[PDB]
Amino acid sequence: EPFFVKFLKSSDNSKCFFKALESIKEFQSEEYLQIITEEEALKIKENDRSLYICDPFSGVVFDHLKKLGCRIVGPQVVIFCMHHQRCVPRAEHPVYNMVMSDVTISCTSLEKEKREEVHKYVQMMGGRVYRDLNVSVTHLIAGEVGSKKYLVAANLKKPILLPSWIKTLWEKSQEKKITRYTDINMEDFKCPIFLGCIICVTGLCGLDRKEVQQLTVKHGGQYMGQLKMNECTHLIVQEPKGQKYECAKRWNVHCVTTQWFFDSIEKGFCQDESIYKTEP
Repeated sequence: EPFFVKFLKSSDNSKCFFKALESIKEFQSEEYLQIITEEEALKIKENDRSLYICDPFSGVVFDHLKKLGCRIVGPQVVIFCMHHQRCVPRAEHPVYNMVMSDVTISCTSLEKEKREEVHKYVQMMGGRVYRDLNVSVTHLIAGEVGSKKYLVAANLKKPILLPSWIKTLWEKSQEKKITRYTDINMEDFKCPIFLGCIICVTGLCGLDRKEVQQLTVKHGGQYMGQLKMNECTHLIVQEPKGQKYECAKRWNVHCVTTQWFFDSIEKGFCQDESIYKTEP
C-alpha cells in the first residue's frame, strides 16, 4: 500500500539513504516520490502530511520541517517497514529507526532530565512511552528500587531495567550493528535488587553483619557500618529497642527486619518495607 514521501537530498548523503531511495523506487510508483533540496525544503510553509526522510536528524532543514510539524523518519524506518511489510509509523514526533518498535516503556525513579532523555530515545527508535502501568507496558526503566510503580511492576513480573539498556540500544543502533531490541541481552541491564538503598544493621553477630554487607554490595546497594543523617535509608533491626533503633525512628529511616532483606534476594526485587516494619 503506497504512500507519498519526499527524500531530502544533501551533498553528503548516507549509504542508508540511497538504499532506502532505491527500495522505494522499486516498491511503488514514482508518482508517490519526490526528491527535494535543502534549497527548496526551506520554502515549504505548511505540513502536507506526506513522509519526509532526513539523515542525520539535525541541521537547519530538519529543524524547519520539525517545527512545521512534518512527519519525518530516517531511511532506516522505511527500509525496516518494507522488509516486515508493515505500515510507516504516524511519526507525530520524528522516528529514526525501528529498533524499539513494539516496545512500550514506563519509567520510575529517574531524574527529570534523565526521564526526558530516555523518552526521546525510545521515541526516536519507534517505541512508545506509557507513564502509568497497565497490561500494554512491556518494560519498566528504573533508576532505583522501591517506588510503588517498581512494586506493581515486580509483582506482575515485568522486566525492570536500567536506563543504560536504552542508551546501549541507541549507540549500537547508530553504528548500524543492531536492528531490533532483542539483539542485546536484557539480563545484563537488570536493575540491581538494592540500587538506591543505603543499608545499616544493628543487633546482629559479626557473622550475620558480614554476610548482609557482602550480599548488599553484591546486589547493588551500599552498606554503611554506622547510622548517619541523610545517608542510611534502611536500618535492618529485629526488635524496636535501643538507642540506635530510636534514632533511626526520629530520623524516619525505614526500620525493617532481617526477613526484608532475605525475601528481597530470594524473590528477585526490593520488597515493600511496610510488610516488614520493625515496629508493626
